[PDB]
Amino acid sequence: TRHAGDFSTVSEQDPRQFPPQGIFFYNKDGILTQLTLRDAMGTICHSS
Amino acid sequence: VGDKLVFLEALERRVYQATRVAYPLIGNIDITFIMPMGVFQANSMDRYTRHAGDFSTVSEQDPRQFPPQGIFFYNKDGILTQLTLRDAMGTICHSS
Repeated sequence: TRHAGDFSTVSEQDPRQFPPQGIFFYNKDGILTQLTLRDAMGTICHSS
Repeated sequence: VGDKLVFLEALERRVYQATRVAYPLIGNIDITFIMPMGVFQANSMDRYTRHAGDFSTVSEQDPRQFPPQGIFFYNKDGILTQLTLRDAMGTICHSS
């Protein structure tokens, strides 16, 4: 991290060390969207 | 204006003057507002803070982790107002 108290949290374990699962980006009009791993269940869960 | 030659009128003294009728072009506009009151983001990754000593307190328990109850917003003239959960006692406590 780049500073000492960057994103502090009351929790004993900071939930920012675990590997991420989703991605966030902007929509066509500027709305927040999300693409988790669950959205890939149509490609990897095939008989192919 | 642009590529035209148009008249410009501000008729207030020739007409609607010293009469009992109001002048048009003074219409109104209705706008609605929406504010959430007691939402609580049930997520460990969203309940964070942007710095180390953001809002320090002498108490042993920071009274900012508990779910809030009211909302704050400005008045028409800039006064602070508050809409607590108690203000909703007239809609949820009905026989409906």
